[PDB]
Amino acid sequence: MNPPTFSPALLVVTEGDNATFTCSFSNTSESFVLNWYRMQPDKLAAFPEDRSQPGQDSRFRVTQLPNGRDFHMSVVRARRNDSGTYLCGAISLAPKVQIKESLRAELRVTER
Ligand SMILES: [Cl-]
Ligand SMILES: [Cl-]
Repeated sequence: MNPPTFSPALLVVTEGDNATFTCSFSNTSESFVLNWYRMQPDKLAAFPEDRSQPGQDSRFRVTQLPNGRDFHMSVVRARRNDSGTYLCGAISLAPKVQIKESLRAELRVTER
């Protein structure tokens, strides 16, 4: 498995705006999960949507775009406190279980 890429490296938005990173990942034929983390990593959202646990309400979304390779990692109503660094991590579920991380990207949320 190849690592995913995560862009843009720096995203600056105003508080109250949405913010969207793009994770790009070229899969093999094997099952995978793509996690979005805020960086100890904190998992914000995943693709596919997790069906092993009950649904959760969230400002964070991961969506696979129709080209399959790109994924939007979005925050709604960004707050000053959302400023920080983030990454996406691909987990191969076969033939070997492994995680490969993108480089980090920074979100800067500026005052209104
Ligand atoms: Cl990257
Ligand atoms: Cl899904």
